[PDB]
Amino acid sequence: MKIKVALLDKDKEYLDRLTGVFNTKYADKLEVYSFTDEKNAIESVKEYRIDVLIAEEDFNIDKSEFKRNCGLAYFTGTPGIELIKDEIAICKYQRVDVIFKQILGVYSDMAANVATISGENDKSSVVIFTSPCGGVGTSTVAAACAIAHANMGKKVFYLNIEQCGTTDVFFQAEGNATMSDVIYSLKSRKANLLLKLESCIKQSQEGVSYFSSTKVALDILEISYADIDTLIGNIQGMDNYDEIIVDLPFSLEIEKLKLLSKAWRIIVVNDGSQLSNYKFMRAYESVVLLEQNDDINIIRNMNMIYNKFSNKNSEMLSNISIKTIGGAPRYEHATVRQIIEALTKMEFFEEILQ
Amino acid sequence: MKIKVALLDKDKEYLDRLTGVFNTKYADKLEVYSFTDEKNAIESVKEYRIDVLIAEEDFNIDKSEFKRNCGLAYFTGTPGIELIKDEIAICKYQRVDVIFKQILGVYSDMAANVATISGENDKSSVVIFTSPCGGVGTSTVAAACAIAHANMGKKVFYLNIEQCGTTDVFFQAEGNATMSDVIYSLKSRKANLLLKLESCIKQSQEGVSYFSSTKVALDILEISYADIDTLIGNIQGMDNYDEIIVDLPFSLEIEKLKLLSKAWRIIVVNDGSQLSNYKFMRAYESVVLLEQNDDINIIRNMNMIYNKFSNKNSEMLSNISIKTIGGAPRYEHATVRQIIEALTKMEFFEEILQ
Ligand SMILES: Nc1ncnc2c1ncn2[C@@H]1O[C@H](COP(=O)(O)OP(=O)(O)OP(=O)(O)O)[C@@H](O)[C@H]1O
Ligand SMILES: Nc1ncnc2c1ncn2[C@@H]1O[C@H](COP(=O)(O)OP(=O)(O)OP(=O)(O)O)[C@@H](O)[C@H]1O
Ligand SMILES: [Cl-]
Ligand SMILES: [Cl-]
Ligand SMILES: [Mg+2]
Ligand SMILES: [Mg+2]
Repeated sequence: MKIKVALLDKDKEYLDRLTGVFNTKYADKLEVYSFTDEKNAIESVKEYRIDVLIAEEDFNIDKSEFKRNCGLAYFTGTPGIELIKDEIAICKYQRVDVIFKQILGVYSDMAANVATISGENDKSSVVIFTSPCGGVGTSTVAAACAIAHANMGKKVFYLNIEQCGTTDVFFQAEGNATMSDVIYSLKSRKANLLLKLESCIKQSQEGVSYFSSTKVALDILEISYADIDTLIGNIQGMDNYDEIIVDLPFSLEIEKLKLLSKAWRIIVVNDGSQLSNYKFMRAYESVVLLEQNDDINIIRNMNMIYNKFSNKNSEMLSNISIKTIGGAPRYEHATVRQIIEALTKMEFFEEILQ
Repeated sequence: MKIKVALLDKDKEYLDRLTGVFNTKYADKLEVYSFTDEKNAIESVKEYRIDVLIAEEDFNIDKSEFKRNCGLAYFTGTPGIELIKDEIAICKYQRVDVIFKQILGVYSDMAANVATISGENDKSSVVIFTSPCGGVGTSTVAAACAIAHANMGKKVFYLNIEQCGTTDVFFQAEGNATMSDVIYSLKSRKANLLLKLESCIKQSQEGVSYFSSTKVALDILEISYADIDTLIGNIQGMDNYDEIIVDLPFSLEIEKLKLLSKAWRIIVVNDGSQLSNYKFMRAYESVVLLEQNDDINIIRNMNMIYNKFSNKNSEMLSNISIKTIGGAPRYEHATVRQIIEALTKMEFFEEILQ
């Protein structure tokens, strides 16, 4: 899929010069149409399905008239100017290769702004850990899984969307960028989104990629459901990760469940206690009822891990339609560090990959 | 504070008959004004600060013109009719005592519709259990506290507002009314609110009053913040309970924190683990920032209970402005029943009362 580019200028010599170079030297990557009339350019966007329009800076382009996902940039003769009328400024007289790369940027930005979670086989798997059973170790098991899969050679991204999430207890890395910066970038309708997001990525000692915790916990209240969807879509859009592991607080809100339903697999953690088992089946019963909604399908994508399971005091749930893939005991007098180390040796984490 | 009542009818004989009886035999409880003109009656509501207007059924009263919290009912000659134009129907020719009691009902309904949590000394104390530390035993400790206080002779109401709340594990009672009925009554702009709410009340074997869990967990998603405030206000409005114990899921949402700030005391539960301690201080830091809002004051009303505290593995937080009132250990191989029994003997539950 080549990028279709429209060029709008009164300098025909310039238009011919670019379209001539682009439709020969870059004909494998681009397909370029040129215009001297604004009305012809705008209606051609819709008709030819153009992905990037670049207009000369004196034009005032209303991008609502495109009637299509299509990026906008302005050509200029003025150096040192990053934006013109809120869009990327492209210097006419730099090297064509540099113009080309700016066009790719404008295309990328436009794609990144409407990214959404994908189930295509060439995108990262999205695995969401969640549980209605408090303190059963869901976050620890998710972190352990990320490490376990990193240990096997997977390129793993770890995303923690809890208000009081403990990302920084589990993973450490140099750098001052946090999830707060990620959120800011997603909310500012601003350019270079995907590069900004990539600059916030840290990498743990064991090779797990992640964003460190927001500077203060209340920051995460700023992220919407649309935003999480766009963020995960954008992480898949980076074409680097095998797997995205998301630690998501469980609840029965319809929008939470629609997000959950976009997971390739849902892993639920449970300790098999009386209150845990009861809580889970309370969740299960209402999920089933809510699966009457077209956009909600959850139970068929869930697998269960028992964690902190007492031989003497816990009991697995029977007669439910959720496969148990594994169990871990309750480690006595253990630190977080120790528990995670013990967990990463659990063979059942491989089952999440297949 | 006597109820001020306005009567609107074209039958002056009838108006005189009632106002004569009411302003003599019921002059201690009521203060009654009568009208034959609609405009005089309506403007008198605002001016005299009338609490209940009763108009003859042929009148069409627009209660938005009252410009005041004031109940509306209709006088009728027709038996077997509960409502007229959406309001309580009052039979003219039943006993005056029965008319009186209907007026009290209309007044009560009107008060119940705008009930809100009170901090007055003659209303039930509102004690909210909440915690950002998952699975530390917050709900168990709240139930244990309710039982402990019942055991001392307190009239205790227990309210559980978790989606997957475990009320029915902790308390059992005969009856088919659940919290679902409570929610329905609060949402239907309908009469006898306080009597409807009272009909849903069950009483545990140990004397704790409560509403059993919603029929399905998703029902509780229907209750708003305004609704919880009105419900608790209405439970205080019943003038029966010393204390209302509320199990409320913690979060940093402003509306959650405004509700929390109406508590007379907030009890936070923590196990002193590394992840628990970390989560709490993440919450604390953002609460402090959010206390810049006028309607949020939380930290100064909090006390901490350590539950499941390991001598070997837990540590209390130092250098914080939250008083620890007590601690409980982690009971080994214990059922819910056993844990609660052991907890109700904790002397520190008395400190919640003083
Ligand atoms: N297998 C295990 N053995 C012993 N302790 C464990 C085990 N797994 C987790 N824990 C401990 O259980 C506690 C809860 O862990 P974690 O914070 O991951 O649970 P959660 O279910 O994610 O909690 P929340 O409900 O707050 O999300 C921590 O103290 C953690 O160290
Ligand atoms: N003092 C105790 N000793 C041993 N186990 C306990 C103790 N208190 C609570 N528990 C157990 O801890 C688990 C969590 O209890 P509970 O459901 O009350 O926690 P919670 O903090 O309310 O959970 P959630 O985070 O889901 O609200 C249950 O298995 C309960 O039996
Ligand atoms: Cl055991
Ligand atoms: Cl110990
Ligand atoms: Mg967690
Ligand atoms: Mg709880």
